[PDB]
Amino acid sequence: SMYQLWKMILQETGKNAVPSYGLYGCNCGVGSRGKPKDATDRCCFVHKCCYKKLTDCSPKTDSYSYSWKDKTIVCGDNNPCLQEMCECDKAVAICLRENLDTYNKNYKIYPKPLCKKADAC
Repeated sequence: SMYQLWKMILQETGKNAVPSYGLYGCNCGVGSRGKPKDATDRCCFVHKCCYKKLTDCSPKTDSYSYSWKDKTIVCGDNNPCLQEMCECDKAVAICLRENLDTYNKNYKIYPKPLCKKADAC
């Protein structure tokens, strides 16, 4: 569930998801996709295709089980679909986090006509 992914991204990067990423680059948005503007933008792009794998559980509201093994996210729980979901989320939080030094305030609230054709998943 977004709230989970939201907690995840927080303890990971130390930032508020929606605010700093919710509208970032060309992919991060809600119903947006196109050639990624950078490391972070790509992250979102990939986090999208990943979610496109769970055809038996909604990543929006379905809450999966996970923990934090000393500063590290660790899914492992019941069901399988919840897992893919939980695993995608962790790959996003670690992505967005690996490129903090690349976050660009100019993408924070990126227009749209400023984008291009989205890459194929």
